[PDB]
Amino acid sequence: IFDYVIVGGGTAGSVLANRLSARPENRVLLIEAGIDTPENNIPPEIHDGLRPWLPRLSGDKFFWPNLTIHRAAEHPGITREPQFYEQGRLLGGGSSVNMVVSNRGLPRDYDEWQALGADGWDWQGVLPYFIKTERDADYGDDPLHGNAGPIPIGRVDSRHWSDFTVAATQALEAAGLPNIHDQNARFDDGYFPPAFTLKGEERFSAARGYLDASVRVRPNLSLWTESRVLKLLTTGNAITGVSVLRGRETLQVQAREVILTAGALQSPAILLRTGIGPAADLHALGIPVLADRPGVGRNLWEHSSIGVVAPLTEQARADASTGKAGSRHQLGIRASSGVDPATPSDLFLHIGADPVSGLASAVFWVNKPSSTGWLKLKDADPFSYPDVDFNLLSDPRDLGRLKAGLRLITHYFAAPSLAKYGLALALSRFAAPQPGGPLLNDLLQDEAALERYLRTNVGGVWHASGTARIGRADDSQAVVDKAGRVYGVTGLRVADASIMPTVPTANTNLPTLMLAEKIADAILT
Ligand SMILES: Cc1cc2nc3c(=O)[nH]c(=O)nc-3n(C[C@H](O)[C@H](O)[C@H](O)COP(=O)(O)OP(=O)(O)OC[C@H]3O[C@@H](n4cnc5c(N)ncnc54)[C@H](O)[C@@H]3O)c2cc1C
Repeated sequence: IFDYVIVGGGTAGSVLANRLSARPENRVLLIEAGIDTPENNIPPEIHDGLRPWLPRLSGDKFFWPNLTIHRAAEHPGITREPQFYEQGRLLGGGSSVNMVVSNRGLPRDYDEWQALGADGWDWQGVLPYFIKTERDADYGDDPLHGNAGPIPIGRVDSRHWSDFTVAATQALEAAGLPNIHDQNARFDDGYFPPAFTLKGEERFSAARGYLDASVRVRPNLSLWTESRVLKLLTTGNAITGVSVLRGRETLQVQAREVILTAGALQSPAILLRTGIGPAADLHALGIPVLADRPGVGRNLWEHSSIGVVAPLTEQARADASTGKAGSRHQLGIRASSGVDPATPSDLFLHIGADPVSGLASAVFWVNKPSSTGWLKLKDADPFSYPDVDFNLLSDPRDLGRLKAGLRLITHYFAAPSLAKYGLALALSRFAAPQPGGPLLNDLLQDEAALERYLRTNVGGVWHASGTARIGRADDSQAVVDKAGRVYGVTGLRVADASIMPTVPTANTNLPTLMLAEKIADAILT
């Protein structure tokens, strides 16, 4: 019998499989529905870390195919369609397909988690784990940093910036923003070279970091790839194993404990199908209720995104071409919208220039939002995706933050060092920026039209989280405890980005690494 079966070999599942199997007495099985990414055969599209958007132009090869979601909250006089939502389907999960940025968020984010009932998940309690996971090439020996972890983090040298990037920075300086240098150990508004994870020009996923050749040869670790868990197996209120599809064949496998690291949209769907969720919803689908847990699939967080682009004039294109650090991430900006004094640093913006598409861009998202959505089952079938409604801009403060970020962009590009380029900025969808949205100067004059545009075209940033949240032991809406144990049943944990009580002011991969490090420690202790 396996001591632990870990469902989903993504960012969190890779950490857990590594940490739990470091103890030889623990017989660990890691099960991953997608392909392996062993060192001698990382797909080229995955391996190219300088072009980390490439997986998304390779169709659906590396994702859960035809996984669609509803995005913006339903709203009169706006029609919404299902949208494809990339989620990694291969060893490494999101770390194998993502944009390679590695950032922590802010102390306030984690202190809030503890305030919301996740004891020991305050900044003091998560920082050790952010240290453990990393080797920071720039600041590794400094306080608040690690120099020995499996995941490298570094930044481009400021002095390698293109002349266009420098112009952007002079605009931000005219706004009183500093260069903060290290977004992972300095927490006020400003701009910085983004911290990212690469091994030279190669992507370095959690599978390369935690499931390396030596870990893989541990006799107590088993790795099943191209193997899909369909159901959790139960004995009374105890989870006691899994059913696994391998090609055409189904296998039943016993487990002393199952740990779900199947991703924020899929871990809660598995809970629902097991009978762990809102009792009336489960009754409705004829699923016997093991535990009436109304929070399962609720509390769905994301970061709400939009873009602004402009054709590069000659001077912008020339200036954009002088960077000495290639197509690495150059510039990030942490800013405050002013919409709610409770949420400083609630916007993340990037300003940059791409000779290839011919576009300058200012893309941004609400990094500390107010809106949450939910997911529920469509039916009881193991092959169904859940019905997902991110419900973006349900809370009007998030609309307000989008408008503010657009006004900020206006302000920055009116500064002389950006104004000299004579760019004509226009709105765009965030995910694949392109022509077709209205001029920024024009839309801002039309508040009705501006709101309609945003409700129509608001995007996410693939930061789905919170659908199986940590919460207090008496909290009817909480799903797991401080060590990931699912309330109402035994033998079952969740240990992925599902468990976040709120999304941090951060891209979610590094917070995911951290929380999986922390949960592994709790298990082991
Ligand atoms: C396109 C994209 C770009 C992003 N950009 C960044 C970025 O630049 N920086 C950043 O910090 N974050 C960003 N993120 C987010 C980040 O990568 C994820 O938040 C993180 O990977 C979540 O980790 P996880 O372990 O919760 O889920 P995942 O890494 O998604 O892992 C879940 C794993 O479970 C497997 N699985 C699911 N169901 C089953 C089943 N039934 N049986 C077996 N296996 C199963 C999946 O195939 C997958 O490998 C990005 C995400 C995407 C998709």
